[PDB]
Amino acid sequence: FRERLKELVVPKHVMDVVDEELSKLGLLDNHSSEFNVTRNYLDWLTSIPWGKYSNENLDLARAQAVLEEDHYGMEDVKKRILEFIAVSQLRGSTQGKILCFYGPPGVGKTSIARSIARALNREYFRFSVGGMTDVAEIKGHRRTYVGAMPGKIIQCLKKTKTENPLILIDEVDKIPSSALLELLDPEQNANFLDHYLDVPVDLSKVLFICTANVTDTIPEPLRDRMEMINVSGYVAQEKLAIAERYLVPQARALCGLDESKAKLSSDVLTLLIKQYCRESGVRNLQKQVEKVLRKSAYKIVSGEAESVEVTPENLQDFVGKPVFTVERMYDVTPPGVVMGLAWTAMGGSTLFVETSLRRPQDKDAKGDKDGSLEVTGQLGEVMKESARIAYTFARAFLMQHAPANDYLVTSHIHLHVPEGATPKDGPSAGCTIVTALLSLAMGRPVRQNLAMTGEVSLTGKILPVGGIKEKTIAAKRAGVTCIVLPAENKKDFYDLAAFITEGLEVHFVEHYREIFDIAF
Amino acid sequence: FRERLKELVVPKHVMDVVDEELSKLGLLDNHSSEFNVTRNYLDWLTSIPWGKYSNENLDLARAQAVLEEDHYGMEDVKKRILEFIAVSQLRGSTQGKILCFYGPPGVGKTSIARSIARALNREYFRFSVGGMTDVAEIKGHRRTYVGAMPGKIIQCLKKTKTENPLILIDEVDKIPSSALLELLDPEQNANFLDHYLDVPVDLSKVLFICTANVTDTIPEPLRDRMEMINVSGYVAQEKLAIAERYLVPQARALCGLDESKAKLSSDVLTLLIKQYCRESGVRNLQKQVEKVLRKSAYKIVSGEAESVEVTPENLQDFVGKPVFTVERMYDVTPPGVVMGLAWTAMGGSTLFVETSLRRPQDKDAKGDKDGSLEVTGQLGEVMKESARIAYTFARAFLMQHAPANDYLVTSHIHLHVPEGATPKDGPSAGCTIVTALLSLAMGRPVRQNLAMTGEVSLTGKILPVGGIKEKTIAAKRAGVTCIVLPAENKKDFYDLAAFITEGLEVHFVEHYREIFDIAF
Amino acid sequence: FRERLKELVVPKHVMDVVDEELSKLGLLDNHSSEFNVTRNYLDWLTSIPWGKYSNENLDLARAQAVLEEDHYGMEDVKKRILEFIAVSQLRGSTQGKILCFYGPPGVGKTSIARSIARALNREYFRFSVGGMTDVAEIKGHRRTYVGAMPGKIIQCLKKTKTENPLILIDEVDKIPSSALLELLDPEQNANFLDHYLDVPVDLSKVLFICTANVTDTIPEPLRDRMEMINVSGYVAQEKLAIAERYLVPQARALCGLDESKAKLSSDVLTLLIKQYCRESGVRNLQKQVEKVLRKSAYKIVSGEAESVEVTPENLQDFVGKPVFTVERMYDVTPPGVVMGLAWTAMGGSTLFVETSLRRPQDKDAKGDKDGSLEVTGQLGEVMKESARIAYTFARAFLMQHAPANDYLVTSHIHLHVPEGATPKDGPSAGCTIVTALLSLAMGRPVRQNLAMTGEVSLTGKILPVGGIKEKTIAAKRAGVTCIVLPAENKKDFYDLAAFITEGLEVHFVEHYREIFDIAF
Ligand SMILES: Nc1ncnc2c1ncn2[C@@H]1O[C@H](COP(=O)(O)OP(=O)(O)O)[C@@H](O)[C@H]1O
Ligand SMILES: Nc1ncnc2c1ncn2[C@@H]1O[C@H](COP(=O)(O)OP(=O)(O)O)[C@@H](O)[C@H]1O
Ligand SMILES: Nc1ncnc2c1ncn2[C@@H]1O[C@H](COP(=O)(O)OP(=O)(O)O)[C@@H](O)[C@H]1O
Repeated sequence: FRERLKELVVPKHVMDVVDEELSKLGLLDNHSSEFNVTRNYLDWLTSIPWGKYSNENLDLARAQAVLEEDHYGMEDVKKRILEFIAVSQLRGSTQGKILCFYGPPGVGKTSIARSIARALNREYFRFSVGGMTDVAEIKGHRRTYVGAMPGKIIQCLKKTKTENPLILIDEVDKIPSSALLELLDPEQNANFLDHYLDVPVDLSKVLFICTANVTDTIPEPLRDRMEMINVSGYVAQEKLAIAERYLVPQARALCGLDESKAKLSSDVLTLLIKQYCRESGVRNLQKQVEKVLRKSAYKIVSGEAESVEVTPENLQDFVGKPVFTVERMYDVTPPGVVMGLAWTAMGGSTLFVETSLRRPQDKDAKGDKDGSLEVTGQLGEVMKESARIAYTFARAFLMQHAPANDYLVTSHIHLHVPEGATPKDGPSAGCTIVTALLSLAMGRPVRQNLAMTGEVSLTGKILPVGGIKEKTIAAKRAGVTCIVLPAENKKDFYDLAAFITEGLEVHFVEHYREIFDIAF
Repeated sequence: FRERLKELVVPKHVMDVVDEELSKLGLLDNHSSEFNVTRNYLDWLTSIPWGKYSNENLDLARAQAVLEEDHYGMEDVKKRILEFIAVSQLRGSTQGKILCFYGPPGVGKTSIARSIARALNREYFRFSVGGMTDVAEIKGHRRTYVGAMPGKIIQCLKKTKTENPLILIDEVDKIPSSALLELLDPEQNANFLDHYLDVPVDLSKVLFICTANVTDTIPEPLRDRMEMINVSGYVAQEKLAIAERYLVPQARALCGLDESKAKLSSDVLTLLIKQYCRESGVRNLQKQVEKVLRKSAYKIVSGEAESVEVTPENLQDFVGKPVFTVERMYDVTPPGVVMGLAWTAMGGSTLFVETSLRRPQDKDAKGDKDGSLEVTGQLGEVMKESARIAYTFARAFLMQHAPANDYLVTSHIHLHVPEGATPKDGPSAGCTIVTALLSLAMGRPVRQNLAMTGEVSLTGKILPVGGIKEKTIAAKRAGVTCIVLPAENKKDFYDLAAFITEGLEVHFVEHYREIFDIAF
Repeated sequence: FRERLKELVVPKHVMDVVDEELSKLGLLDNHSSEFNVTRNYLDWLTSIPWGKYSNENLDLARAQAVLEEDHYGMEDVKKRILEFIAVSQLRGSTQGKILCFYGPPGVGKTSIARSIARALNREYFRFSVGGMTDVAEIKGHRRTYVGAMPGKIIQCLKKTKTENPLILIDEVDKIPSSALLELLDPEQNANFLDHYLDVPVDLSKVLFICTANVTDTIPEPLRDRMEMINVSGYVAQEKLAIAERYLVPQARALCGLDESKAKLSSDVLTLLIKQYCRESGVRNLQKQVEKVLRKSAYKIVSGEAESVEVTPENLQDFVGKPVFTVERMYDVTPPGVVMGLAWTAMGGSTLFVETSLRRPQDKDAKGDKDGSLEVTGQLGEVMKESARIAYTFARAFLMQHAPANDYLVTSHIHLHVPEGATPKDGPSAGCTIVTALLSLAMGRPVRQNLAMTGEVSLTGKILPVGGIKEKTIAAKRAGVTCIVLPAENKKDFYDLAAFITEGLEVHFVEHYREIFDIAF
C-alpha cells in the first residue's frame, strides 16, 4: 500500500524496514514462497496505525452521564474513570493506565468495561488468558514456522486500527506470565516487539482493563504493576433495581417482545431473586428472566394469549416450583453448631461449623487420659494450625470460666469447618471454631441469628479479617440480625451503603471475652 | 466460476480480497507452484456461500407435529425448540442459539438433532470431537502447510450451502478447547477467521447443538456459555414404546423385512428389555433387536421357514439364554448392607454399601482402645472426608439412641462403598453409610426394598442431592418399592411423569432420625 | 551490509567467520530459505557493537552530583560507585564489576541503578530471571533451530549498541543458575559462546547489577562472584524526606498539576506514613500519594474548586478512614507473650510469641508425669530443635532460680511462634521463647515496651544474630523503647544513623541471666 503508509506518522526504523521490504518485493519473482512471505509481512507492517489515535471524550459531565445511565452502582469504578478523565485533561496527550476489576462472577465487570470504552470514545478489544498456555498467542512467533500469525495483539491493532484500543484481558487470575509482564509494564511498554514482527510497537497509551474473581492468584509480577478495584455483589434490593432497569428490558429486546406484552412485577422479580437464585451476581437471575420471556414469547406466537402478565400466582407455569425453598441449613442451631461468614471465590457465604463428640466421655480419669480433636473440611497447613490454636484457647478459656467443666480437656471431638472459603480467609473461622467448641462443651446453643467472623490467637485477641462487604452481603441474604466483627474492621463496615446495614446489630470486639458475652 | 461469485449476494469485504487474489491467479498461467493451489484458494471461497440463509419454517403447529412424530418423550428438548421457533418468528429474522443436551448413552440426542434440523428446515451437519486433539481439524491449516484442509466449519458451509445449518458437535464432554470456545462464543462469533481462509464468516445464525454424557467434564468457559438441557433415561414401558414404534421399524428397514415378513411381539420385547439389557438407554436394546432381525432374515432367505414370528419360547432359538437372570446383587440383605442409589456417568444405578468386621471383638481391653474403620472403594479425598463424617455421626447417634451398645465406638470395621457414582455425586451415599454402620452395629437388616439417598451432616441434617430422575428410574428398575429422599428434593420428585413414580412409596426427610425410624 | 564494519573494530577471529559466511552466501542463489537464513545470521552478527565504548563520564564530582541529586540515602551504594569510578579512572578502561543489591521491596533497588547508568553515561538495560525456568531465554539457540533469535544479551547489544551496557538482572532470588554463573564469571566473562553466535562474545567490560530481597536463596555458586551491598528500609523521618523531595513532585508531575494548585502538608505526609502504610519501603506510599493527587486533579478539572490544600482534617475525604489504627497487637502484654523483633523477607517486623497451658495443672498429683510442649507456627527442623533447646533451658533456669516452682517441668504448654521470620533467622527467637515460657510459669508479664532477640543454647549463652538494622527499624516503627541484643552486635548497632538509634535504650547481653534481670 501507499496511502496507508503516507497518511500515518511512522518512525525512521519502520521506514527503513518497509523500504527493504519493497526492495525485496522488487527482487523476487511471482509464484514463490519467498514472495508470499515478503508480501504478507508487508501487509502486516502496513496495516498498523502509527500515530493514528481516536479523539477521546473528555467532558466530565458527559462521561458521568454516560457511565451512570447504563449501569447501576459500581461507584468506585465510576470515580476511578472520572479521575482518569480529569488527569488526561490536565495533561496534554492520552494516559493509558492499567486497571483490574476483581469480584464475584456476574456483577458487571465486562459490561462496565464496554461502557468505559463507550464513554472514552476509544475503540475496544478483549481476549481471555484463562485458557492460554502459549507465549505465542501474545507475542507471536517468527515467520519461519509454517503456521504464522501475530499473537492477538497485532491481531488486535489490526482489527481495531487505533493507537489506544482499551484492551480487556479477561480472567487474569486463571492463567505465559512472561509475555503478560512484557505487555503490562510502564517501562517495558513503549517497545513491545512481538516475535512475528521484528519492529517494536508502541502501546504505552492503551489502557488495559483486567478481570478476576480473586486477587490472591494473579501472579505478583503482574499484581504489583496493576491497580486493583473491587466490584462487589448486590443485595436483594439492588438485584431488583438492576433487574427492573436493565435485565428485563434487554431480555425483552432479545426475545423480540415489548413492555406492552410481557409484564414482570416487582413481586415476581423478588420471588425470583429470593427463591430461584442463590449467587451474589445477576447471572442466574438473568437466566431465569430469559426463560420467563421465552415462554412468554411462545405463549404469544402460539396464541394462548395476546398479552402475558407474570404474577406470583402464575409464576410456576413459566419457570416452575422454587428451587431454593429454605433460607439457611439450620433454623435454630443445636449446641455444637455456629454460623460463620466465609469469603469464597464467588462472594460470601454463611457456612456452619459443626462439632460433635466422637467417643463416650464415660471416664473418671484414672490417669492422664488426654482429649483429642479430629478435623475435616480439606484443611491446609495454615488452617490446621489455626484449628489447633483455636482448640487450645477454647481449652484455656473454659479452664477459667468454669473450672468444674472438664469437657473440652478429657473428651474426643470431631470438628467440621465446611470447604467454602479461600486460603487467605481460611483462618478467619477462628472465633467460630472457638464458639462451636465452647457451645458443645457447655451444652448451650448460640444466640439464634448470630453470625461471626474474625481471627483468634492463643491469648484470645481478635485479629482483623478481609472481605467485610461480601461477608455482610452474605449474612444479609441469609437472614441474619446480629453480627460480630473484629473492632479493627469498623472502617470497612461503616463505609457500606445504608442498604446493607439496615437491621444488622453489629458488635465490634477486641477480645473473645466479648464474643462469649454476646453469644450467650 | 465468476458466475458463481457474481450470483452470490454481497460479500463485499471478502470480494475486495477476492479480486485482489483472483485477478492475480488468473494472471498467472498453469504449471505454477503457486497458481495450481491458488486456484483452490479461489474455488473454496467461491463454494462457500455468503448471503443465502435457507428458508426456515416458523409454523408452530407443523413444527410440533413433526417433532412429536419421530421421537418419543424428550419434551424438554421439544419445548425448548418450540420456544426457539416462536422467538425466531417474533424477531423478523433467524437468530441462532447454542444448546447442549446431556444424558446417559442411548437416549436419542443425535437422532433428535436430526429431527430438529428437518423440523426447522435448516440444513444438517454433525461431527465428533471425542478424541480430537489438534486444532488442525476444528479450524483448518494455512497455505504454508503441505496439506490443504479448511477445517470442519468451512467444510459444513460447503456441504450445506447455507449460513444456518444447525451444526451438531458430539461428545463435547470428551475433548483443543480454545477453538471450540472461539466457535461457540457470541463474543468471538460474528467473525470466525479460519486458517485456510483469512476471511471472517457470520456464524451468529447457525444453531449449535452439543451432546455430552456428563456436564461436569465440559470445561467451564463452555459450560457457562452453552444452555444445558437434560435428556433423561427411559422407564420400562417407555423403552417398550420406543422399541415398538421406532427400533423394530428401523431394524426392519435395515434388514429388508416387513410386518408380515418378520414380526416381534410386545411380550417378547418386554422379556428382552428385562432379561437381556441393563442400561438406561436403548442402545443395547436396539442391538438385540437388530441381531434377532438378522437371524430372522437368515432363516427366511435360506427358506428354513416362512412368515417368521418371534415368540418368548422360540426367542432362545435367536439369542439364547438370558444375560441378567437376577434383578440385583441381593434380594434379602444381611446385616450391614444397604441399597443406595447412585448417579453414574451411565445414568442412574443401584449399588450396595457393605460393612464387615475386621478384627475379633472379644477383649477386656485395658486402656479402652479406639475403634477403627477401613474404607475401600477407590475414593477421592472428598469421599474420604464424607465417610469420616458419616462414621462420626453413626457413632454419635448410637451413643445416645442405644447407650449400652459399644459396637461402633470400640470395634474394627471395614466399609466398602462400591464405585459407580460421579465425583460430584460422591458424598451422596452418606445416609446409606450411616445406615450400613448402624444396621451392622445393631445386628438387624434394613427393610427389604429400601433404597435411599441423601447427604448427611455431622449433626445429622439430610442435605439435598442431584440426579433424582435417574436415581428414581434406577430404583424403579431394581424392584425398589420405598425410596427415601431429602425433603428439599420434592421439587425434583413430584414433577416426574405419572408412570415413573407409579408404584413407589416415597419418604421425604430432613434429619436422619426419620431415616432411622423408616429403615428400622 | 558492510558499511557497518567499514568503520568498526572487529577481532581477527570473528573476521574469518564473517568472511567465510559472506563467501558461502555469495555462492548460493537468492529467493531461497537458506539465503534468508544466512542473511539473518549475518545481520545478527553485524547488528552488535564490537569496539565502540560509550564515552563514560569520569568526573568524580559530576557523578557524585548526579547521584546525590536524585536519591536520598543509600550511602553504601553511592560510596561504592564513587570508588568504582575512581578505579575506572586509575585504569585505562574498566572491567564492569559484578554487584548485587538486597533489601526489602520498595527501597530503590532499581531507580538507583538507572541513576548509576546516568552517572556513568552508559545506557540502561534490564531483565528478570525470577519467573523464568529455562536457560533458553539467556543462552539462545543454535543455527540448526527451526527459527530462532539469540540470547538476551544479544537483544541488549542490539538495543544499546555499545560494548559496556550496564544491564540489570532482577529477582535473582526466584530462579539455569549455572548459566547465570557462566555469564557472571570473570575468567569466562570474555567468552559467552551463545549457540546463535559461534564466535566468543566478550563481556569483560559491562557491569552487571542484580537485585534481591534476601541473600540466602541466591545459590552459593552465584553468590561467590557477587559483591553484596545492602539497601535497607527507612524510618518515619526518612520516609517523610523522600516523600517531600521525590514522591510528591514525581506524582504531581505524573498527574499534570503544579505546586500551587495541589500541596500536601508535612502533617498529612506523616499521617500517610504512620497510618495508611505498614511497610519498610515507600512502595505503598507512592500509591497513597498519587491517589490523593488524582482525586485532587478530579476536584480541579471538574470545577469543584480552583485550588486544593490537603490537610490532616480533610484527608479522609481524599483517601478514607485510617487503615492501620493499631501500632501492634498488644499495648500491654499478658503473662506469656513477648515481642519478638523478627527479620522477614519483607523487612523487619515485630512478632509476638504466646504460651497458653493447654491442659489443667492436676494439683501436684503423686505421679512423675513429665510436662510437654506443643508448638505451632509452621516451623522447620532447625526451629523445632531450637524450641526444644529453649524449653530445656527454661526448665533448668526455673529449677535453679525458683526450685519450689513446678510449672514448666510438670505442665503441658502450647507455644506459638508467629510464622513471619526467614529460615536462617528462625533461631533468633530463642530468648523470646525463654522469656515467654518463664513469664507464663512465674505468672507475671514482661516489661511493657521491651523487645528482644538473640540465639540461646542449653547453658543459656546468647549467640549473635543478623538483620540488626531491619530489626531496629521495625522496633522503632512498633513504638518500642527498650531493645535487648546479643553483646556481639554492637558493631552494627552503633554504626547506625542517629535517626534510628535515638529513642531506644539498648541492653547488650551475653547470658540469659541479664535478659531475666531486665525483663523482670
Ligand atoms: N450494575 C449493573 N447494571 C447493569 N447491568 C448489570 C449490572 N451488574 C450486572 N449486570 C448485568 O449482568 C450480566 C453479567 O455479565 P458480565 O458482567 O459480563 O459477567 P462478568 O462480571 O463475569 O464479566 C451482564 O449482562 C450485565 O448486563
Ligand atoms: N425417545 C426416542 N424416540 C425414538 N427413538 C429413540 C428414542 N430414544 C432413542 N432412540 C433411538 O436410539 C438411537 C439413538 O442413539 P443416540 O442418541 O445416537 O445415542 P447417544 O444418546 O449416545 O447419542 C436411535 O436409533 C434412536 O432412534
Ligand atoms: N532512597 C530513595 N530515594 C529516592 N527515591 C526513592 C528512594 N527509595 C524509593 N524511591 C522511589 O520509590 C520507588 C521505588 O520503586 P522501586 O525502586 O522500583 O522498587 P524496588 O526498590 O523493589 O526496585 C521509585 O519510584 C523511587 O523513585
